Amino acid sequence: HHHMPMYEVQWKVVEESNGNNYSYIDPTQLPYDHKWEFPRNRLSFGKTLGAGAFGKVVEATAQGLIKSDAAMTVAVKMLKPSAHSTEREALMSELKVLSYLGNHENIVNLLGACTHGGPTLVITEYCCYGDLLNFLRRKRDSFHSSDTSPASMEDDENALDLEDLLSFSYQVAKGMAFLASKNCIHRDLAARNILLTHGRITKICDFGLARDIKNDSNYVDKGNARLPVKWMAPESIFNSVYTFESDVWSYGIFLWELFSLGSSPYPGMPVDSKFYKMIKEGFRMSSPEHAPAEMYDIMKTCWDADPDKRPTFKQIVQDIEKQISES
Ligand SMILES: FC(F)(F)c1ccc(CNc2ccc(Cc3c[nH]c4ncc(Cl)cc34)cn2)cn1
Repeated sequence: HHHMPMYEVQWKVVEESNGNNYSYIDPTQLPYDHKWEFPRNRLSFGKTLGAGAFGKVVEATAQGLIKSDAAMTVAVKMLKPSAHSTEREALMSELKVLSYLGNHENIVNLLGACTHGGPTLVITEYCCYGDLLNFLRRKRDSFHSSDTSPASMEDDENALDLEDLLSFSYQVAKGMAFLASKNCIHRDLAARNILLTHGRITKICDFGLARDIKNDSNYVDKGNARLPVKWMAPESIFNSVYTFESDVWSYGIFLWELFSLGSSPYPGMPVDSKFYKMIKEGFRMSSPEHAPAEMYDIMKTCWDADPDKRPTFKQIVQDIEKQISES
């Protein structure tokens, strides 16, 4: 019998509880709208896009999904036959939360599902550049400064510049604002959980069971879970408190990764009792090299120990939209 926090960090929808508190919704209670049902036969599977112990995501072709006589590339999340009922429930619950959330430009969107007969298939948008973290890392050496000739890079047209990084930061804040408006808390926001598509649109996601979490050292064995500690707010680490404001903390850590072009957070600071002490005492990362001062300012406010002093995603969107206008 699996403890699911060992295998993924589940997003949560919250509902108003007593007084000013929120409580988690049990996602198995959410409805699955059968308008999403899509014939299993009209799918043709290609390469695997990610896999963990019990789940995988694989690229596929779907016949007639969006237009009656047209095919389109999609990504399909599904479980391996060795999965347990606890994973099969988690995947249906993920489908129910997707059916509840609706559609947004900056999330990986639900396109359809196969829920009768064999395994649950969750059909979502395919993003051809893959995860943003790997993209930033392979694009790292070709990042180009403002007033520099295009002739110095080979693929200057495919290179990375500050305009891209500000754009990615803006689109992720917009996706997170959407999530928060549906009372959704992601709980595992990070560049590894953001995809990049045609036109360089970023889409938030979570590989979840399709990630080999035991071999991703960004997840630390803490209690009986595997937790992305370096991305988490202190209240989540120490009191297991997850709110819209803890997502903002993670967004600040994402910004640091983004403007460091995929560097790993808190270098020279392995997760141990020393790490936890320094975070409590107010240690915070310095500005990434390519981060403009105003983006580093957002980062610092994202990391306020007092959750009420952190920006909301709605405010962050306003801030970054203005920074983009002014340049
Ligand atoms: F809305 C959000 F909160 F952002 C959200 C959306 C979806 C999910 C979980 N659903 C999924 C499903 C598949 C994937 C992986 C994936 C897809 N399209 C892709 N295109 C390319 C590649 Cl290489 C990987 C993928 C990630 N998350 C979690 N959170």
